[PDB]
Amino acid sequence: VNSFSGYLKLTDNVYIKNADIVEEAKKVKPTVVVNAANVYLKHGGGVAGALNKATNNAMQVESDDYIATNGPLKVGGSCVLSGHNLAKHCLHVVGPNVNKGEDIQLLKSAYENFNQHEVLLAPLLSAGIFGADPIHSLRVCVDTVRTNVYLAVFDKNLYDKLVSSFL
Ligand SMILES: O=C(NCc1c(C(=O)O)[nH]c2ccccc12)c1ccc2[nH]cnc2c1
Repeated sequence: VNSFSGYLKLTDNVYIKNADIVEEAKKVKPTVVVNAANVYLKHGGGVAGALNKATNNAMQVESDDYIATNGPLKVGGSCVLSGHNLAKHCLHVVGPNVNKGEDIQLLKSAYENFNQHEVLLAPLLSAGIFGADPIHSLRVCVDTVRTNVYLAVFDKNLYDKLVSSFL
């Protein structure tokens, strides 16, 4: 038993809700919140900009130190950093950005990072400003992640299309 509320159960291990991941993160304090990161951990917009703002820019400060030490992530890769006031940990995961021409097949590799964590609150990778089809992203998520994933979908209209079209 865990503290996530109001989710619709899609599969054995995947759950979905219409929620603001920032507000869901502040209420659950999950062990892991997933950020929709880029390779530079520059948290300017989308989910990353929203999570970072909610940390009063502490996520960005920590991220800049991480990059200065380690260099950029790989597309499809991840790193674990602090969750600040939102979670114990933040798993920064880089899905491919279609608006940069990145190979969509890397979306499966990105979701594989979730399997290193028993339970996660997460957005749909490569959705939103990353330019992928969220329905495709949901299918890859379901077919790749084996751990328990609670997907927060900000847009109510999108949440309805994802549910109604889910196979
Ligand atoms: O961009 C936001 N959500 C869209 C999105 C999804 C999704 O919802 O499936 N997946 C993504 C992956 C990368 C980038 C963006 C997305 C977002 C979320 C909460 C906010 N709170 C204030 N602004 C906000 C913006």
